[PDB]
Amino acid sequence: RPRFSFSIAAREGKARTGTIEMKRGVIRTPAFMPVGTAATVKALKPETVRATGADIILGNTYHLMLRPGAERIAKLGGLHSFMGWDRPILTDSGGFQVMSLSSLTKQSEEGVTFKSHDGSRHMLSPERSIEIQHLLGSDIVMAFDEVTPYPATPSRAASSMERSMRWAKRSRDAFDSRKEQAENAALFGIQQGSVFENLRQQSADALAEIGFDGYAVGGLAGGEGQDEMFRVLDFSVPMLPDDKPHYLMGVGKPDDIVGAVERGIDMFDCVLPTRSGRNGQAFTWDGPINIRNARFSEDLKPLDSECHCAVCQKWSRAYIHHLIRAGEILGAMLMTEHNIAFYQQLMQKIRDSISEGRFSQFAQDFRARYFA
Amino acid sequence: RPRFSFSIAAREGKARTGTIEMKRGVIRTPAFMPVGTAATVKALKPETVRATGADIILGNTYHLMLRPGAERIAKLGGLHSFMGWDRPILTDSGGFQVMSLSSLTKQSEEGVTFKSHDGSRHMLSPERSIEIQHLLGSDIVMAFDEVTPYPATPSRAASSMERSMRWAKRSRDAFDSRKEQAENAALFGIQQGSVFENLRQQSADALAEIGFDGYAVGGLAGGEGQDEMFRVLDFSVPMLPDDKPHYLMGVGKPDDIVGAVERGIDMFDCVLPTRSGRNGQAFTWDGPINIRNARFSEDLKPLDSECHCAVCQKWSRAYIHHLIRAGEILGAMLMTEHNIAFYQQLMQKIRDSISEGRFSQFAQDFRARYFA
Ligand SMILES: [Zn+2]
Ligand SMILES: [Zn+2]
Repeated sequence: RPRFSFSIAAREGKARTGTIEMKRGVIRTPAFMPVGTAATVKALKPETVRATGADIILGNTYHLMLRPGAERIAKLGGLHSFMGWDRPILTDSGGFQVMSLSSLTKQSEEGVTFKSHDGSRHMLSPERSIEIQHLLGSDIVMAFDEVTPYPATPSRAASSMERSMRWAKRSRDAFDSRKEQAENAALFGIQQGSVFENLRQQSADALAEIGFDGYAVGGLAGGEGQDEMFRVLDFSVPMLPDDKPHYLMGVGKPDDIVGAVERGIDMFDCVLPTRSGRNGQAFTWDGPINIRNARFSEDLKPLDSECHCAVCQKWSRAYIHHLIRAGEILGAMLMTEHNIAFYQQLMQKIRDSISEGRFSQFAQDFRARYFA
Repeated sequence: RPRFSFSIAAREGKARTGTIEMKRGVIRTPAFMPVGTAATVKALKPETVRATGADIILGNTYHLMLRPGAERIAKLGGLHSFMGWDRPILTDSGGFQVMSLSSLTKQSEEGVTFKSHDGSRHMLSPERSIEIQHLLGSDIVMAFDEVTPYPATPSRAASSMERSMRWAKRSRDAFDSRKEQAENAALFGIQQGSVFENLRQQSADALAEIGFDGYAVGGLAGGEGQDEMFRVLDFSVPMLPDDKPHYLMGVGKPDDIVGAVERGIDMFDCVLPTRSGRNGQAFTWDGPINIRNARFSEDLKPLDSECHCAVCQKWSRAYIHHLIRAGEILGAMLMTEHNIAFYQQLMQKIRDSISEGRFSQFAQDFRARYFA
């Protein structure tokens, strides 16, 4: 396999299905990436993550740089070796969690300094973020950008997008200057601009001029609501280069994924299925359920009637109800495995339906049942 | 397979190795039984418990009767079906945890009434305990006894042992009157008498007159220290019928197990490897380690150099150190799997060494290294 190659096998409207080939493996798109925080997908061995159908996982740079430390992970042989996942890993830049979780935050054109949420002092910059992602041994490296809050005024969205594009060029140059990283990993840029079409366009043009292996739509899933998110995707995704993957960062709920694929998105991540699995929320084709509800206490059916996962093969709603109510670790294990398996089955249905030219019908059928 | 048959294949001094055959499976002795509290061996799927080598698990009646409830479990098809473990299960009587965890405790010759640790009111008696164990679908049912605290005066140890023997007869009669239980499960009696040889003898004689499928040594591992425990086993175990299994309740540390087998014990349980696994304590042939210690932060070796478990095949001390320090669920999963696998490897070495007439040498070699 090559360092990076994205092939599109089939299309339907704006939707695409295909493959990303990388040295560590093939990624089927559209793809869902389970989130590994601190070098673990919560409550799952890597073999179980793979058994659910995942081709790639996401690792959080911020958490890793705090515990166990990026230099330490590099000394120990890299993130893949450390956690026992040998397939591709996409790392985020660390910037988002600096803003959402850290304490200091002195921001500047150079980057950000901050206090860990033991109050030790740390720094991130385009250069240091790219370096940390190298030390982790990331396969897909995210450019370091500045968070644009929602809502944002046009002036502030513009200023922040402009800074992010300067940081995208610095990220590109840092990545390219490190021969081992340039030859073995891929680099994605992040489109900014809040909800403003003109700023989204300027951002896409700047990122395409620099040139990346893939393009994320940043700044969404931050409070805006689905209608607004879809409205922004409607004009934003077509601005990105068609022949590279489009990654919607932090999305999301099953219905958000379906609509985003309808709008040209190829890659997804979110904590939702893992975090909400822990935590009683289980996804089903008839919509989510909360397994803690008393109505499930004697329900012998599996979490979902059709799901092919090992949890649905082997245990009842009644048992999982009991485990989650009792605070048992096995409850978190089982809920997380089922929810990430459900997400992968959703992605497989999306891929097959695009391949077969019946994705619009699938989306309609999916929604009719999920919201019945 | 029969309802119950204990065969002794080989002996060395007081030590024995053999098999218990029951309808749901064969148990190799000496046996270690991982403890399932509330219908789960903490942080492990039943398939993983089996992969470590366990032939039988213990279920805690007290916890089960509170959550999810014994009648509910029976409605749902029994404990085996509910939790997904199809091999034998030994249930305790519930009495111990009434004393250690519950709030009310009004004790009488009839039994005990108590408040749950939501303050709902419950009762246990020989008859109700046997009934609850039936409703759970237990394969090995423990007679309901009275807890003798350590230390105990001779008068109080005698009074309590005498009550326990009256309750042993009531347990026997309750079990025998329920045809389905009598035909499919086994019943063990519990020897009492604190540290007093004469009381231990009276207790053994009373239990043998009633007649049980197996005999537990109760009332130890309660604060007495290893020398005293071994001193009591020295005279107590030979009092029990030789041709039935001898079960030392609540023991214990690897060295306690080796010495107890030297003294004629065939069956063991304890929370130690699971609870202490969570929790940073890992067993090794060179003695226990605490994986949280900073000295392990960059240690690429497995938990134990010889252990054949999947954790030692796949992950380093450094990774598990990180997970436990970070409070990650996967840390509990990995530590628990390794510790229960270590216990099963200990039992296998004990069985093979007795079978080969070299158990005394094994015990000496084991101690020399474990305490080096
Ligand atoms: Zn499932
Ligand atoms: Zn091991």
